[PDB]
Amino acid sequence: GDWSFLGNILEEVNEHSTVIGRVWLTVLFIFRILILGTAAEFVWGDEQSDFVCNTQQPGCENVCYDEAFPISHIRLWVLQIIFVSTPSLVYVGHAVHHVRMEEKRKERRLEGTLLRTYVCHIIFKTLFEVGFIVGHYFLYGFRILPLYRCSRWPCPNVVDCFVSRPTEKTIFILFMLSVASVSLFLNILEMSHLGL
Amino acid sequence: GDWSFLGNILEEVNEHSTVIGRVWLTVLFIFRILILGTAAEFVWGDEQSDFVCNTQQPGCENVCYDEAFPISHIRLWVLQIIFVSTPSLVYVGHAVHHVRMEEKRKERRLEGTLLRTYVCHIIFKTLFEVGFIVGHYFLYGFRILPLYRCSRWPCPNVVDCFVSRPTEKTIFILFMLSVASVSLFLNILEMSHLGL
Repeated sequence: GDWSFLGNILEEVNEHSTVIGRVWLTVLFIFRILILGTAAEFVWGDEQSDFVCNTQQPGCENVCYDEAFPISHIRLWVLQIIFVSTPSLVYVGHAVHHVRMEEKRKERRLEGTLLRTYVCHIIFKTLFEVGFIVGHYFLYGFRILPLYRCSRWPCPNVVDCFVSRPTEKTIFILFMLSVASVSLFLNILEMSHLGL
Repeated sequence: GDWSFLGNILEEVNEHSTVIGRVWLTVLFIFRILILGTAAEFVWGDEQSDFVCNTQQPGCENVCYDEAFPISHIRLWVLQIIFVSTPSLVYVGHAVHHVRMEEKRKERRLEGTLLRTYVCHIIFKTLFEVGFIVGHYFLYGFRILPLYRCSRWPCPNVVDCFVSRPTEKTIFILFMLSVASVSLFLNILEMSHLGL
């Protein structure tokens, strides 16, 4: 996973953001992207290969892994990162559009419409963070148990399947939840600081 | 299985029985013992070796075969044969005891106490036949289905196990039931013929 493109564009908008937005962005780079690439990706690497079911039924392990894990937590966190970063991109686009307009108009900072855009970007970041948190909760909760019982066809009756590294995965699930909540708190502080 | 001993003793009591008792004994030799040794024993030969369960759990097939088949039908029919033959042995013992007494008393047929003994032997044969029929019914019924579902420990949840030769076994179960019922009818005819 090469995050160079997103990185370069978000460090562009480091220069154009509040101090609390610079903290938010540093958190995104260090506690989410870096963790994902240096730790979480390896934890989930053998998610299906080490998933085992007590059965001689061909196909059962496939369908039971798929039912237990409709989308891997790591893919969900990738999507979360991209969607929470998208409003920053929108804002920096608006800002650069104004810089190029000012240059052109001459040929021919957080005030006015850039403030409304910044506040909206904060709002959307907050809502997307909340949405991904809630979705994670309803999909998986915040704990992976070792045992998963499966009755999906072709599995005969109910079969016992065993998850890879449930405890390490639980630790990283809770870590990512905490990081997301810190991000939410930072966004709240941004709104308060702007208001006051 | 060597039935020579029992055979010789029951062909001793061929000579001392009614015509209907000679028919009963011929039925015992031909339709029960001979069938058991020339046919049924081979049908049940691979009862556990070809019994298969859809599981990777060590021990499960053992406990599931044992729960499905607490006692093989062939062992049950062996016991049935011996118990229904036992009263004939008692009667012939009484008769030979009287023959040896008469010989001794000289040194020094179905009348009197031999009639009471013969009738009692018929009664006990009837009751044992009925008891084994009823026991067979309650234990297994009169049909072996291919699928047996098992939840005995160590089996995880419910496992699907598959029986060897369920249809051939059902055919022989019904055949042996019919032969037993014919034997019952013969005993009833014996009692009627003696009464009339």
